[PDB]
Amino acid sequence: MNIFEMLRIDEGLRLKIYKDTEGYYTIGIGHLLTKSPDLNAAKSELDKAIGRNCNGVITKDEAEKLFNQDVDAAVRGILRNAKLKPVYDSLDAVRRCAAINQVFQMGETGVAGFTNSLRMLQQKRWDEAAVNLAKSRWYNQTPDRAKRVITTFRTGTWDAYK
Ligand SMILES: Cc1ccc(Cl)cc1O
Repeated sequence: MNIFEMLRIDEGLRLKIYKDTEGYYTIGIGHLLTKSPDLNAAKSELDKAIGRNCNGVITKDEAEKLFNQDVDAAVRGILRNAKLKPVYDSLDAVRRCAAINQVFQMGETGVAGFTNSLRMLQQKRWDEAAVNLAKSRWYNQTPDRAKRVITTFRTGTWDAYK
């Protein structure tokens, strides 16, 4: 297991524009195109991201290319964030994957609501952190995925991903 395999499980792979769990146009392995309800705006974002006229469809290679860009940018964002970097750098590599996963899903603005969880994770109070993480819109809206990510934070193992 690694961050790519982990996010591939959690996000799936779809080659045509679809709506994510929040109703937002998306493609590939959880590549958000836009929060706009306008499908045309989404198609324009897709063409911009791929560099050709896609008419709402991409190939697996193209999906994986966006995925690599998206995972990388997520990590680099964490490292630039004064609130996130110290927590991230305190963690072992398996737990760092859980961190990347959560940021990939909800963005840094999403993880801003997790200040108390962050503190417990930095303190390595793993069961306490796991309890606090589940007290969230995140958990309630995507409980099966959040359970997997939280187990990863709690144990530092890949048990939740088989
Ligand atoms: C919970 C959590 C901790 C540390 C980082 Cl870097 C991200 C997270 O989404």
